[PDB]
Amino acid sequence: RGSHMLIKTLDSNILREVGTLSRAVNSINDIKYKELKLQKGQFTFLTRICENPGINLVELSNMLKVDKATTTKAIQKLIKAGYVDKKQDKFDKRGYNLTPTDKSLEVYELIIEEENRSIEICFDNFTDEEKQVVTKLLEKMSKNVENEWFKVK
Amino acid sequence: RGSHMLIKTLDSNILREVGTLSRAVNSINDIKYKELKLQKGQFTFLTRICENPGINLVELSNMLKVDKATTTKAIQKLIKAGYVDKKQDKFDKRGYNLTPTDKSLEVYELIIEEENRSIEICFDNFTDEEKQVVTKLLEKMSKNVENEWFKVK
Repeated sequence: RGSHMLIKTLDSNILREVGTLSRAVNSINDIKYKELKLQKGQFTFLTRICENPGINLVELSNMLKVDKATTTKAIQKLIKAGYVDKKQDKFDKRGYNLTPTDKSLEVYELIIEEENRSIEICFDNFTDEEKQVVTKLLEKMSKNVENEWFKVK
Repeated sequence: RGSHMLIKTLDSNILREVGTLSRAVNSINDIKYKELKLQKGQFTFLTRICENPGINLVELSNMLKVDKATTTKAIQKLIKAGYVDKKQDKFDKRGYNLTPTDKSLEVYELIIEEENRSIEICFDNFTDEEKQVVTKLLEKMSKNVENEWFKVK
């Protein structure tokens, strides 16, 4: 702490704000999901598996915009914790299909409840028009960075 | 892959979009910063240290909206890689002040260049008015989730 000033060399604050928002939501999700052992992004992988049963690790990486190594490590942990089953694919011998276990089906509703609670917090004091606007413009930002990720990966 | 439908139980797509955008930018930053050994958020901690020399681990955690354990692990790695020096604080015996090393001062400009390049990608095809709007509304979202993080942490 001291006397501060704006950073003149950074063209925009937009990614700092996106990092702040993202670290904050994940730090808070780390509190809620510690007891369930779903902290550090685990709940993210789980929801996608529940929403798309049979998805494979490659598809799951592409959906989440991370590399396969990240996905592999997270899937191993979720299997060990009994949230996911993997089965070798019938047609590609080194693919796996991911499926949710009976356990994770109860948690799924819990997770979605939590997401809607975080969503409500994000939108505190938003008008409906602001909601729509920011929703749409984030989509546009998202698609730009998606495109780049497919080129660069 | 198959035939899909919208998830009716999720009040909004906004945090999915924020996760997509954030994972994508970090996955891309993991490519650019692999050679410098600044992947997995390391470059984030480093920039804050360069921008605020003398900052301590507690302040740095609060600025980045993560818990102190995360910060400690990242700082240890950055010291080991020679990007940061830590010194015990004169007045709180178990605080440390973080400072950038000579090495990291060259990288800092590189990192900021990269951030401006990512920013440009995010804003591809944006009008000036859209830029301002999304910038402002993300700030508002950010502040809501900040508040909650201070309550819950």
